[PDB]
Amino acid sequence: MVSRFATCCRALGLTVNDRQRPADLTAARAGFAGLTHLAHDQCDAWIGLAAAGEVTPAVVDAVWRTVASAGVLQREIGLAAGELGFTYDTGWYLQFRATEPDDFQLAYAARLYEAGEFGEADGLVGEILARRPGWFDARWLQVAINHRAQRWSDVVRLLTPVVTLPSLDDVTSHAVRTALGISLARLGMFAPAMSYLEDPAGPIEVAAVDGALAKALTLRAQGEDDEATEVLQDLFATHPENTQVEQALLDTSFGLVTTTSARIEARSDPWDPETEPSEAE
Repeated sequence: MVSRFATCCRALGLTVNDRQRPADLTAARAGFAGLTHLAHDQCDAWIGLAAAGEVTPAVVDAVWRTVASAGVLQREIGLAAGELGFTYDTGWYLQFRATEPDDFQLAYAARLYEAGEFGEADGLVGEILARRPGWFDARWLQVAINHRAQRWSDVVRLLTPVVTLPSLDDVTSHAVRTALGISLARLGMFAPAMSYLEDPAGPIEVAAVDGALAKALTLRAQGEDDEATEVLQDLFATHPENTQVEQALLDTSFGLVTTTSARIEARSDPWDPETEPSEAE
């Protein structure tokens, strides 16, 4: 098992026992996959498979399931901490690197909320934030959970003290400002939204697209129809296969559906937008 693990790690391009080779991620994926049949309960085999690029719900599930043994094989082969890790999607703009149990916990929380298990997700992230309240990754995971549940007021509340933090990098800043802009617009707070969305460009392509779309829909809500159209045309010309952008551009009466904090708070199930009363109700 240990020899196989070392060999699979070397296929990732990691130095092991002072030997290194060029990475072959196709081979690393197949290698670690096979190793999960031998060592089904070894977290490091699953971490390796994810590290090689197979970051599926099944793999994230398995990493979590086997988390007791995180780092056991790593230590057997003498890998320094942080060398073996994988990239996981938060579900909103950002991808994070996972190397430690708490990262695995967040990746699993991401998996859970995407699968509709919002309460379990929120509980796992909250557990972390009780210990690590300043840890950006966990703060963002909470925001992403609330986003998927369409809890716009929570997103704004949570991001209010984040958007002013010093030493946020350009990527993080772009995600935060885009998320806060969108969420404000979803609360009908259009002029506030525009403070963030007026220039939606940034390093995260998907955030630049969402930011521009929300910018257009915000302008439309403010009666700036021709400006909205220009925004949407510029956006559609650069993203001609984007059917969401197409919908908004072709139907000049399509608007952003908005709500309020009070309506959100009145849900009978906090995680289910279907239980949210409409403006009429």
